[PDB]
Amino acid sequence: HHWGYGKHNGPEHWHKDFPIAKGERQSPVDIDTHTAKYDPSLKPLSVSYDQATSLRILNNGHAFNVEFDDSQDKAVLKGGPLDGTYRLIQFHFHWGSLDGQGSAHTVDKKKYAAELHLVHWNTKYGDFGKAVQQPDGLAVLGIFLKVGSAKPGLQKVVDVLDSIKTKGKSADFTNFDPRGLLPESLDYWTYPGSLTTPPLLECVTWIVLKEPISVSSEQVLKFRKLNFNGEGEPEELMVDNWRPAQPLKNRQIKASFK
Ligand SMILES: [Zn+2]
Repeated sequence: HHWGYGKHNGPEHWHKDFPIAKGERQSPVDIDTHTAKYDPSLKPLSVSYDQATSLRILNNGHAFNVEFDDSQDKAVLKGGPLDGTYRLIQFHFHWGSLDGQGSAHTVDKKKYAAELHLVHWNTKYGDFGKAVQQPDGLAVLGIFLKVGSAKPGLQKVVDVLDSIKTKGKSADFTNFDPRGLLPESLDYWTYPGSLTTPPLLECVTWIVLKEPISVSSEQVLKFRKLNFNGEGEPEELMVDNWRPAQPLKNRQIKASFK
């Protein structure tokens, strides 16, 4: 029927509604660290989030999105493998039912507890909906989360979850600073790919940071308390909302470091 993460509508089924699921530049992938090519021509990333304006947090039935005002160049990504400026539109996570799984990307087959996606769209295309139709329309920064110490900067997000527990719910979420979610180092791997959830459009330049951030066990526990279902529908915990690794096919993963 309609896509999700269960046994009957899970990733294995998406191709029937989204044929691009078996495309040539699908994501996520396993990052083989000994095959990735160091490319010294890649520039350091440039993250400009000082003027970021968060607006709202929404449970869309597959994850929770924090949305930003993208009507101007307030929170932008540039540099790295990118040509042009990409504006931040939303961030969201992928996580597991257990600490040993949850990330979309894997590193030498290692799965992390979660993966943060900061989604950016290429301003040359004028709006997000036009950008998804272009091979270089989106830039997604991916950050792995491992369970260890708490991440102070994530607590504001953890605390509002109770208020968007079910699908369709939203809450005002102003003045959140996404800079509190970055690791210390901006070293990354990059490859051409796609969105990891339907519509799976192949319009993404992935920028995967090498350094994971730490979250506490309690923090991740609160994610697992969200629901996939809408209010007054049988309870389905929002867990394991990650697509498994796809074939690399004819692609090369470049590294910004050695
Ligand atoms: Zn994602």
